[PDB]
Amino acid sequence: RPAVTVPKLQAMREAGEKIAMLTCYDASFAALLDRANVDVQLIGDSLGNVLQGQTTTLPVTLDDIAYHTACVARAQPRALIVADLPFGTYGTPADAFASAVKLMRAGAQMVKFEGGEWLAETVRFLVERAVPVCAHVGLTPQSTEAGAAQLLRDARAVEEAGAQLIVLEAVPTLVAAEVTRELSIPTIGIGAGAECSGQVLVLHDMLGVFPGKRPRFVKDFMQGQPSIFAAVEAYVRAVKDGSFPGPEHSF
Amino acid sequence: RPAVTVPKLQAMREAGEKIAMLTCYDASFAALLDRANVDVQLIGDSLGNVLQGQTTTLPVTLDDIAYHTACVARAQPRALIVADLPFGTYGTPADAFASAVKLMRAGAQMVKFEGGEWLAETVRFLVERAVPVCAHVGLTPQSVHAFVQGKTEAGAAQLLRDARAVEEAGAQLIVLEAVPTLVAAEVTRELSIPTIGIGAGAECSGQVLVLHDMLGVFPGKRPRFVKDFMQGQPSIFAAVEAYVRAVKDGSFPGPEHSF
Amino acid sequence: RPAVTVPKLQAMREAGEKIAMLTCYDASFAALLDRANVDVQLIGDSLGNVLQGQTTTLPVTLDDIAYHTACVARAQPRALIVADLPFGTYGTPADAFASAVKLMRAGAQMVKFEGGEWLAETVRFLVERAVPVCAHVGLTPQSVHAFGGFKVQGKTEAGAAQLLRDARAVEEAGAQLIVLEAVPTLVAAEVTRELSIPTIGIGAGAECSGQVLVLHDMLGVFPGKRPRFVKDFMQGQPSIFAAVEAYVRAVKDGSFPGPEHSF
Amino acid sequence: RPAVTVPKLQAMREAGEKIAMLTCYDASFAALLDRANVDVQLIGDSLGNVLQGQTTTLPVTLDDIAYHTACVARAQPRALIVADLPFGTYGTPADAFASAVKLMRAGAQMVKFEGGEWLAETVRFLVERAVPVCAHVGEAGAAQLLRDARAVEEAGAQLIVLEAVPTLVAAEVTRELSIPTIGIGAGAECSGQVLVLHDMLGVFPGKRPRFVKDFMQGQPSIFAAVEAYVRAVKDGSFPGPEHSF
Amino acid sequence: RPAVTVPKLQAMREAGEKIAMLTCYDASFAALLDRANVDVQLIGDSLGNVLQGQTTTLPVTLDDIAYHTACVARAQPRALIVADLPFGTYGTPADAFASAVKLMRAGAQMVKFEGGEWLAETVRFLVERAVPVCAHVGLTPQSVHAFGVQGKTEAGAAQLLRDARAVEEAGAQLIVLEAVPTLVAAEVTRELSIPTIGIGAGAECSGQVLVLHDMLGVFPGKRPRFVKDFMQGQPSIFAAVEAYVRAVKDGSFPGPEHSF
Amino acid sequence: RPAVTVPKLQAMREAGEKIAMLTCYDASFAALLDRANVDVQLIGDSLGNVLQGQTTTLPVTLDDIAYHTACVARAQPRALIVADLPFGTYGTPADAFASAVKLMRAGAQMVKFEGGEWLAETVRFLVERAVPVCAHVGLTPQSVHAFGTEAGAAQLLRDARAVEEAGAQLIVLEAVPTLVAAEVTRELSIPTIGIGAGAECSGQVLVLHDMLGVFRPRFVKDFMQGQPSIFAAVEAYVRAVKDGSFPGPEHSF
Amino acid sequence: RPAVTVPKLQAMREAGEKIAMLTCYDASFAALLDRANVDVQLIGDSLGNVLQGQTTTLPVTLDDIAYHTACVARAQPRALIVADLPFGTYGTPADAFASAVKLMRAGAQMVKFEGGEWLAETVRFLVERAVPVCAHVGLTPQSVHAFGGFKVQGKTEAGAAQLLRDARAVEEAGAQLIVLEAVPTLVAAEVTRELSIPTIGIGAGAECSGQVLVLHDMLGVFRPRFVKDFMQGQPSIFAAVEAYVRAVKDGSFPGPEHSF
Amino acid sequence: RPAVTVPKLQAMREAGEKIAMLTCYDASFAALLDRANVDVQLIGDSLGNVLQGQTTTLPVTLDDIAYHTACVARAQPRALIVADLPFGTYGTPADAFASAVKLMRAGAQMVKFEGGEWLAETVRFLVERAVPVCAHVGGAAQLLRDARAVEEAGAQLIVLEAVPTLVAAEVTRELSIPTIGIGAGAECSGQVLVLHDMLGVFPRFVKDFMQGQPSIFAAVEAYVRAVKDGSFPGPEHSF
Ligand SMILES: [Cl-]
Repeated sequence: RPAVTVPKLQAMREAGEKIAMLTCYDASFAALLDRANVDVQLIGDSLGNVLQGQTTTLPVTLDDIAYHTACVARAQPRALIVADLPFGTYGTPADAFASAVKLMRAGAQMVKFEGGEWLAETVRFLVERAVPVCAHVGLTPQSTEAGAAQLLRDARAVEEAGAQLIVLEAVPTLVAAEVTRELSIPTIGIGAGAECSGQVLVLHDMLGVFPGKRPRFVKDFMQGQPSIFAAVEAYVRAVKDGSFPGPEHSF
Repeated sequence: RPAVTVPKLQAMREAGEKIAMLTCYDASFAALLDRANVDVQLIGDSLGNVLQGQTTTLPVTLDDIAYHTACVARAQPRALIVADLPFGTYGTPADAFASAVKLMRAGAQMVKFEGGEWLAETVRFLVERAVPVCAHVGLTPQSVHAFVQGKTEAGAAQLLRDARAVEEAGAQLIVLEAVPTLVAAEVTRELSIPTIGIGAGAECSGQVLVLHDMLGVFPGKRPRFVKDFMQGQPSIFAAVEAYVRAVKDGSFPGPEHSF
Repeated sequence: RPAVTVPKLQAMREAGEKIAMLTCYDASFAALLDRANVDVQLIGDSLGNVLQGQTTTLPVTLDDIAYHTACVARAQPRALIVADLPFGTYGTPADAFASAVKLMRAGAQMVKFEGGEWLAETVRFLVERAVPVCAHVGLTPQSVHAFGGFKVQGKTEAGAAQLLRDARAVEEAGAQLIVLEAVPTLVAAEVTRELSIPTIGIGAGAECSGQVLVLHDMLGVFPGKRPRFVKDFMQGQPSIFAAVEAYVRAVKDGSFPGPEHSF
Repeated sequence: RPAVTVPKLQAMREAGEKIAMLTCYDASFAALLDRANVDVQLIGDSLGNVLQGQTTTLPVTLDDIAYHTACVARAQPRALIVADLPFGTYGTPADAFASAVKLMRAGAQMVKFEGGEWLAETVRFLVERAVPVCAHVGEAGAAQLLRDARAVEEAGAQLIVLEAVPTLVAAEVTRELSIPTIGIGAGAECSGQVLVLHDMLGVFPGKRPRFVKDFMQGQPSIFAAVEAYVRAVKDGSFPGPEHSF
Repeated sequence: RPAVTVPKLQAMREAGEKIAMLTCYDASFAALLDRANVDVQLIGDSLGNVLQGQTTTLPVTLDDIAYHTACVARAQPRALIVADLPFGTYGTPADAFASAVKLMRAGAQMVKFEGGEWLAETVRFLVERAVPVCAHVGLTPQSVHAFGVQGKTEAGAAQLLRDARAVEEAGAQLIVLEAVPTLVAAEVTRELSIPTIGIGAGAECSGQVLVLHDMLGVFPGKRPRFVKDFMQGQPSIFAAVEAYVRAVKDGSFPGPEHSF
Repeated sequence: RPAVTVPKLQAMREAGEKIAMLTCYDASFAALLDRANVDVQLIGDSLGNVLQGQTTTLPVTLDDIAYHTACVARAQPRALIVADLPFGTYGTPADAFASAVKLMRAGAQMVKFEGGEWLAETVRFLVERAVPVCAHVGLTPQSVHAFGTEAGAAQLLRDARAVEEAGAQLIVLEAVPTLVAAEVTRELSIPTIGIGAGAECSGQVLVLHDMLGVFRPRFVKDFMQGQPSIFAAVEAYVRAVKDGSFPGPEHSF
Repeated sequence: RPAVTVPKLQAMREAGEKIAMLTCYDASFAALLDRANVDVQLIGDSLGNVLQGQTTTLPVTLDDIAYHTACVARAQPRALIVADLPFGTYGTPADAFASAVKLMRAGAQMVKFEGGEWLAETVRFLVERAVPVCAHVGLTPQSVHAFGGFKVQGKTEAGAAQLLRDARAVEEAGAQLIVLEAVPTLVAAEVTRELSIPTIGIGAGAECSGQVLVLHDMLGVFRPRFVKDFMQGQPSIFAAVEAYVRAVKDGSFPGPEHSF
Repeated sequence: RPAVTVPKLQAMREAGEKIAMLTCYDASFAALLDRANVDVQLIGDSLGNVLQGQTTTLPVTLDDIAYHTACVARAQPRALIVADLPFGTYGTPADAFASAVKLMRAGAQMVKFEGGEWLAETVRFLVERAVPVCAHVGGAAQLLRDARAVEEAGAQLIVLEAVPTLVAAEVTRELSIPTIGIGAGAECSGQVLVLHDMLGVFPRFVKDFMQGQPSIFAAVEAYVRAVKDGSFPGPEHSF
């Protein structure tokens, strides 16, 4: 299969093919996810929790993201490689650009950063300078009718500024549905219901690595499968046939 | 011959003498290309692919360009030395200037950087500060993840707008990359500065290729816009000679190298 | 359970309880392995292959090991945390000491480094300064270019004798643990018999005091034909936790490695 | 083919298969030389002349070698990758080791450094620590050359370059040693040969260097030129008498 | 208990539950204060005096605050962790942001910095970028050499209220009032929506703060008027801290004798 | 009172006045401890546990010790200021010397480092270059992972004699049976300072936070219990060391 | 006596008590000057000449001033400690602020920097961020190569007029103290009348709120016209400094022979 | 007058002309001391006390000495310029050499460092490499062994600090190089004091030469004259 490109994600939205995204932080899983036809691999600041064992993502540095990005990129996966700009690394457009350049030099093909309409200038600046941008709105880990209105304004503003992808995190299913309808770019949900152009989960969550209470947004795709590969395939398959997320995984 | 200067390239355009440009990244090829009367040598971020074995040009740093620039410069070629500002090094006019200064200290006589009309302020800033600028429009390889250009009527119109804008801001040379031949003819006719084509057809003031491509150092299918000038020549020198002469007599690029 | 210590490993040898060791490079797997009662977690330079996607372990830096060490240590596992000194970081006793100190500040409780008899002074120097040392003899993967690939070691009487000499030397110098890598089962058996410290085998057969595998190997992460000495414990198991428990159980009941995993 | 290893070179010497070595400093040539079955690629301090345009190799730094080493290694050639420790970077065994480590982290599989008998401790130190070593050397002069070669072999060098040595003196060194010898301006009685890439592609002005043949002249491609070199080394036709010391 | 959050402090104000804040600079005291149910722990530049033995807070660096912040954070207290941006580290909004990010990476959950209405741009900049801000008005100790009690005139009190409204409007979610007449602090508290935290500002604030070593009685001779030694006669250091928390919440501290 | 000096400690041993030592890491407590007439204040790598909240002392750096040293020293206490060389900072005599210099520039008057007979060359090197040295034998907490008798007692006495002969002017005995500590003290001429070593030492040390009850370890007493203030707790410690009532048998092996 | 503060200097002008200032660069002289009740100690870039032996003050760095400031501060004098921002360190307001912060961390309580009305924005920026500012007009020695040497300033009608405009602008921007250097006596008298903040003269005559000299000059270690050697004939260095302080306060120094 | 050199000090000893040494840390005092014909100016770690206000000399760094050395040197005094290697900067012969080089690049003409016969190797190493050395010592039997060892190793000057007078006299008689006393009595080849001490800006070893002179220059001249006529130090200034 060909490499997954940013324009390919748009074409998938138009065709109604749901986008399967997962976080990924190393070369062995990059290769495995690619065998399972994961569309987008995300070097996310979630590594602060799942790899570094910190209570929050705030300690994660730009150099941390660059290191795991280089690891994933060395596998040369066909999937689109997206990397987060961590909290504190995009406070001005020039800082955002320097941060993005570092990660793209390391192998990222698009960068993701959290925030609403205030980011519009930053998004425009990056896109103008050939950095593809994934926006991220809703519950943004680095941080009702009125809340839904502001979410929609945020999402429109970052789309208008040039973002070609957007993550919607912890949003009521009906609100996520409206945002998806109103935008032209693909939306990627986590805890946003099934009316999005695609889905994302943290790798370790969907392999059931945790102990005790599973987060509401997550399904353990490993339990009962014959291999880790089959678990990732089952996730991709369930995203694409519309069965994940189910009603029980909503906000 | 005398050193090739930026005014010399302009005079060549006025006189109908086509400009022969090639990428070059070391002192041995700098000397050989100069022996062959190449007019302009380009230390390009193409070295990310051809020298470093990377899949894209994104990893190439300013320090990388400065190193290869110094190598070429130490040969003291008569050709004009142009160096690329790599992606990420010209995001603001002050950053662009600092980047260009580093390369000019190392021996570049002109800097090249990719982008359309948005660059006008950056071009103006550099030119005002005595940095000669080569613009680069069409397919700009640093934009590979954001992305032949100008196939649409609107696409062609914007390319013309981009070329006019960077010329107006003070660019004294412009590369046209992967443009339909008829669109490139229009751009060339409408500008006053010399145009340098790669995959832009023959209606440009001159031509550029990647050195290694035109020496046939690639396996399998050659890129459409390249000719292997090495095949059938007695020497590497004669291959570069053959490229220079074919650019100048108008025989390269042929219709088969053009979109 | 209480924390696994270096003296606990010695007690386990004396009691015939096999030691279960696995590589580990992050906090999530540190926690999971500890739930499964893995005895020792190794921040190994194997991360160069399995995490970084390099063809050999040679590009792995001291800072790389320190980073993954800190991640594992943050989980505060009961398992003993061992970290490799990567290639080029222990060329003199002083350099080895500075390298070990950095990793122990990051949370390692013992350091491991590759080489035979010539390492005696270095081992002595570290042990004297309270750095616990795990030796590593046989196929030492940082010597890949000296060996001309990943070849089984000790296949001849002279190669077997040197391996014994190496093991004896590093033990006498004060190593409290030793890995035997890619050695014929009968050769590993004799080294285990002759030493007093616990031996930990990888591709060394079952007559060692314990066993180690690379985490990703035993989770079956890789496609195609795997090297003989590895076993995928994920197949047939309902969870990643269950796979790791199965590894621990098989090491301790003596069923892993089997003859099919041994040279 | 499988990867060329240090033990493979030794097996080739015993089989009488001559070893073809060439300098190489970038990924495009790394790939082309591999296609042509070059056995060993050398990131050599010759780059100071042929790439950097310096009059001597003295200005070449460790960082320079590491850069071009990384470029070659990124092509993942089957050929053995050898990199020079430049002058000034192996003055003590500890310094030599740190230098070799930097280059092996960057992708080198063996390091090469110039000098005679006095290097024995340095060679032993590196080899003990799993750094493979290529030595480089070249009536009383002949005796000392043979003493240098024996000393570095004894210390653990697994390959040795003989540069600018009378043919019959090189023949004696090759007979006396067990490890493979690699000649440049040392005649044909060596286990193999090395040239600077640019020299053998005819990229020089005017008169060829004495030890060098232009293998490009008359060939249809640069590939064919490197293929002709490899074939000529292996059938014993290069070097000829005109290429002697 | 659950972690104390910024929204929790707002809910406390609206419920009338007084907020107990105390300075803290290390892991043993972080744990002890948390056992005593201190609501907010402050890594304050007061450490320049009480830990470093300097005559003022001006020598305290951003790295000093980051170090003590990391020590407190490693204890993982439920209390909200607030850290000071020291004088000189927030002179422009970009600088203030860079400083705050360093402290939040080290474990701070909110940053505090001193100044009046001129800080409004700076506060807005940080809050928009997800840095929670505690303001600090009145006697701001980094301003010691500019000043040589703040709000003793009608003009002074008016400016204090303008300062407080400005930083609240800009997005500060907490504010310290230091060395303010009791009736003036009461007016500020009434006019603001966010919780006010007093030191030498009387009892009509949403909460109180003291320097740890002051309330543990660590210092000889006449102590400042607005401090009480909660340790004297206590069975343990823990009990002293518990007593402070209870006194704040039941309205026993500060007394009129601690107030101007 | 006059400043407490290394010779003063030796004179105290010979006079039978027990030496009261406590850890201290900041200026406020430096002043309070001085008001209570603590003889010696130790900027110890124990701060890794008590201040930094780490599970062991291994993460504590030379720069960490230097920072706390400067804090104590700025209070200008009369007590002798001793600072630890942390694990990893004294692996060669030259490294040990460089480390000690940095701490003495910051205000330390003597340095302490852990280990036995092997340290003799290091101690000599430092003492010859005018660095006063406190040795530390028995349970050396930097050896936590290495550690996880007639011969043990014999080696400890050998260790103590060796570091004294090399020039150490003070020695900490940690986690040693009371009768074995008694023998070491009798055999040495320099003052011994016990922690979990019983009462037959020339003096005693505890970690400040332990004796203030801010966490109970066997050899520790909470001196805050039953006292009216933090000052009174420190006073009570100094008095009980000096009248020989601490440590008690319940604090000893 | 209590510490001398910036507000205390303002009070002194209003009471008619002349302010005695002297340069000082080390702890021994800091203590001695304090014994003699010097009001203000200046760590001045004059150290480039008197300590470093340079021909001008241009080579003096911010780090140089910070070193000598720390030396003076360690003596803990009651006098106010003022430190110069050297030429090149206050070219933008943010640069001036960073420079001031470094010196205040080191123990300076007020900073001094040279220039006229163009500094207004810089002064405002510093004062707003709680940095106290002493202005310096007249002969500003860092401008030596602009002026073509150490020339008296204010000789022409236009020179004097600009000096007065400069003094007003910097006071209006928030300077709390101002040095007048090498100005005709009548011109300085007019500046002093027109300002409300204290003026401190050097070669500016007696009609200022106070005086400054370089320490080494007034100790007779060198005479320039506006200097008096207060050592010659006294029994000790202490007595010389005491005589200077007394003469400034009784209005007998500077005399007409020291004035332009 | 001509510049004072290391061999000049030796000539002065042979002639019985007492050597007047004073600490100095800046250009203004360097010039004044020179006017008063001070023979040797010492950039000493005493600056930790008298300039930096520290309780001890331990915080003084090599860079601190190099700074004040440059200041003194820029005055280009005729006096020999000697600079201290601080505690901690001469722990090995290689470290001592690197530290001395830094100071000599900054203008020192000789370096001084404290310690007994253990310094012999270090002294020899520096002297071999053209670094002039002033030793510094301060029990009696070992003191002589210390002084002899550093002289044999090549030191060309030595400071004797806090030494009983009759013991200093014996050390001076046994050595060939000049001895410089502070608290060591008058039977040395010369004397040193800290500048601020002898100007009365504050010790048993010290005389305030300022009180009752008409200028600072006159005070320094009085010091120089009293060292040279043998009236300083008096018995009241002894160990
Ligand atoms: Cl480079």
